[PDB]
Amino acid sequence: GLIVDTRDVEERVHVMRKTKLAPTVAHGVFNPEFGPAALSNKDPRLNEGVVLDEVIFSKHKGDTKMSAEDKALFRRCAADYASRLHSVLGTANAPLSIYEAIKGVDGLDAMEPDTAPGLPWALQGKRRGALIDFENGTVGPEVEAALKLMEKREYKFACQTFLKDEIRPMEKVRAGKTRIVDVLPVEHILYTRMMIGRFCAQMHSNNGPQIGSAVGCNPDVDWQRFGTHFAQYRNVWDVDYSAFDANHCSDAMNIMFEEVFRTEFGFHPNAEWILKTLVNTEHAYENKRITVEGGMPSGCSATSIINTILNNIYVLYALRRHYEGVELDTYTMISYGDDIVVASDYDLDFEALKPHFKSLGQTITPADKSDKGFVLGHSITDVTFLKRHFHMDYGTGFYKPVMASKTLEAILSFARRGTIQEKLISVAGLAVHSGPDEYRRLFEPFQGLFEIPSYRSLYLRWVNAVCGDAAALEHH
RNA sequence: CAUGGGCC
RNA sequence: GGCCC
Ligand SMILES: [Mg+2]
Repeated sequence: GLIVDTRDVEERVHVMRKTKLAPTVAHGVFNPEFGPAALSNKDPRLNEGVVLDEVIFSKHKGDTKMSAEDKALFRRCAADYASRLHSVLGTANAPLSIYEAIKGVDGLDAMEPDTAPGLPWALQGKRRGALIDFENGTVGPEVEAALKLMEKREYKFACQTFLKDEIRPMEKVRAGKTRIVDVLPVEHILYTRMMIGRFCAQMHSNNGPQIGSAVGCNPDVDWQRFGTHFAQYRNVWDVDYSAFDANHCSDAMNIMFEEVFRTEFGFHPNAEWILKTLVNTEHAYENKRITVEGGMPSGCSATSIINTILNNIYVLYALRRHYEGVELDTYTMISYGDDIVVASDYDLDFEALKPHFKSLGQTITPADKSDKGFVLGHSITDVTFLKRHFHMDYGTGFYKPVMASKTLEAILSFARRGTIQEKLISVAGLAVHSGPDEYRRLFEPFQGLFEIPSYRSLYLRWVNAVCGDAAALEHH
């Protein structure tokens, strides 16, 4: 987005801190090129002479404006896509009762219990439950107050900026390119889950190539459902986006919301409103009060769906912007946020699509750095979706999510205070697809120190997951 | 025990 | 809690 003004206020949101991620016994054995994100602008690991505050807000390269012509084209690609979407899901998007918006419904889980309630609840020393009954299903004073403020759209707000304490590649670590989270006020998140919470639930339960959404899938079983699909087309593309979230032009955002959340589809007149507020946002990074126009507050309710939807419309908008008579069924794709996998028998030319995407402020590049230029012929067994490859299991000829050993070496090398054992269990199910060998090697440094799930146990579990029949039938 | 949403 | 976005 475009930073209109960087003013300095009196208040100051304290975010500075250290990482809770401590090295593990695996570190000294692997020494991965990954490490905790620089949470301090004075961190020695940072290149001598790099303002952490400078990089954090360098993602905003401006809010690309669109010509009425392209706006009409986008509006059509939006209304068109919105047709296929709302067709499958349906038009039962009635406001989710405050109760349902808390406890969650079929598909939509429940609002996190003890998480940053955002502002101004954070400047008054209060927790999430200190304003809402996460045990019951209702809210209190503050909520009901703003709840009535949004009911009349009189409501206004701000976003609290946090430094996502995670593990990242040492290169971007020294580059002070630590990722940040835009924590919005809990009240907002609750209202959004009421306005379109119904919608999201339906999308989650219908993830797939049809609606081009992977939000709600289970890489363990859906990989087999997806793999076959893309391994059916001629060309498979794995596009990448540079600051996908922060580069959503206002015109593309407002048109999308106005097209995908109309009242004719059953949405509440405030569903479109509540979302449009996400355009012009005001961040509160410590003592500074930065204002931005455009982009997406990576950390708001249904933030992934909004991105997934946009990503879907961009592909259609771009293709039509370069070709003629291009319909949805002209190609096939699936995405989870910025991540995306495109496929189409047609020998499309993404390389000549870059500018068309740029007309939206988005910059696409080939996943495979080699010969920076979208080529052709690539199969599903080459692309990487959700940090996972598409490989076949010699044991059952099934498709299974496989993560690069280096990525696994980064995960098993760090962990917070007292979580190793538990983490080993979780991550264990992820390395089961790396094969017996790689598996035993990934947890070798923990033998006798922790309980390591046998490759056997988890393998048989997966088999029953991907296809309950594939397992039982192997008894006859 | 930094967030929205998966998912396990 | 862990991973993914
Ligand atoms: Mg990709």
